[PDB]
Amino acid sequence: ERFPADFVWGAATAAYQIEGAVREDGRGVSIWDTFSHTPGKIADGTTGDVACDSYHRYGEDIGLLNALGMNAYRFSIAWPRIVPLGAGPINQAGLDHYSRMVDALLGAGLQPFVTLYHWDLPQPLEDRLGWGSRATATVFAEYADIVVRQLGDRVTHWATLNEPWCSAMLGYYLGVHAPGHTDLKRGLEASHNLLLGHGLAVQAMRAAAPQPLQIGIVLNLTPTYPASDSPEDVAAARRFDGFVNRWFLDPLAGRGYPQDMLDYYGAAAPQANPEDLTQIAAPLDWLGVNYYERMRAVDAPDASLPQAQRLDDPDLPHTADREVYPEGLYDILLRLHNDYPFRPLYITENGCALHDEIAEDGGIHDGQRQAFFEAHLAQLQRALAAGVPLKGYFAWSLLDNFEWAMGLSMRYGICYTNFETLERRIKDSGYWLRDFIAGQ
Ligand code: NA
Repeated sequence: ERFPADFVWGAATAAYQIEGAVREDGRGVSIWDTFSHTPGKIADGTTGDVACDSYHRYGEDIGLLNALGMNAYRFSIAWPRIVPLGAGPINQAGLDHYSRMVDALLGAGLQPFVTLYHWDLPQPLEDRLGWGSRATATVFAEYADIVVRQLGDRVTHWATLNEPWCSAMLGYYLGVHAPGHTDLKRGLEASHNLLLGHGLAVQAMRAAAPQPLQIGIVLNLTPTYPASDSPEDVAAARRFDGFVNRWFLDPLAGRGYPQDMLDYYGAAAPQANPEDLTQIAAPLDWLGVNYYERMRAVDAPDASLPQAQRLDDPDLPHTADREVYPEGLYDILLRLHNDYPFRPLYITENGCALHDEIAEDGGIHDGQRQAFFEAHLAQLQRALAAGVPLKGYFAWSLLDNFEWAMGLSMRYGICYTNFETLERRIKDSGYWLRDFIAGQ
């Protein structure tokens, strides 16, 4: 029934998804400014130019967090605000903004869980191959150093990257996220350079820190299950599990890249010397899990790599964009706790998108999202029972926002955002979370 009295309860956002104010106060151009302004890349014609206006309105966001009774806020710092040219001088006005925001959070009793990199690569870097260039790793670590120097007196818990799989594979292989490239080799190169940047940044942060820090990385993980026990389907499940999960988990754990996936990728695989792998494995203080869905895999020998497709299950519920499978959160956590070295663990995202509307009464009756939280929280109790060292949970998202290639059309908030007026209102699932956390 009850979580630890010191458990972290929060909600999560990312800078480009919420801030707006894309040209204000020296901010540079990010890959997502370029990509969202390219016709056809975003489903609904929208951009992050305004989004939730949280650059100006983070006080309102704090108001929501307070009303929900949370004790933490997971948000990202926009590299474009800090180092507008990507490699170059700092923009002190960017640092001061986040300093005030940090102070406002602490004043409110909300612990800042800061993500350094949530996908907003400065475009000048991308002009020099972006994550396809080792140099971008080096300058990422420089950025991480500067931010920690200024804010590490107040912020203890930091994450280097969010969802490197997405940045590499959706940004550089599948083309659906910024910058929009479509080549496997560049995706895999990008994955390496992200991981290297991570590891360089960890070391840089520890040296720059004015106090000891709790440094992590945030990974999306997708528990994968073969649709049958055939050798074809099991192999398909392994390939998909390697493509999403083990590709990142293994090097981080100091186990190198998984050899099965190296063989599979062939000459598309990256150049990975021992020195880089050592740096990638820089010791972490925690690992963040972003959990949404499972993959029930059938072999798909004509599909692109990894040649594994989802077998739909019409007896499971679906949201606006995903299949719901709460058990997968228990499975993936039990696997981390027993099979990998990372500890403690945080759930740094979990949530769902629905076709939310304000009803005649003025509330948002998003029962399926309440049920989603209740079912996943129950699985976290099961994981805790099994000994998994879980220390906190962040709902994705605090508020509806710019959901990447889906635009503002795909609503993940526990709070509803009216994108015309910028008014926010707590959804019924948000009130549920409030009352559940208060009970805890
Ligand atoms: Na549905």
